Amino acid sequence: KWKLFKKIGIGKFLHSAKKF
Repeated sequence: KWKLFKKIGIGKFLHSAKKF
């Protein structure tokens, strides 16, 4: 019920922020 599936990348955005 939000911009999750339309932007699941946000969840993986912190997995990418963990690489930097």
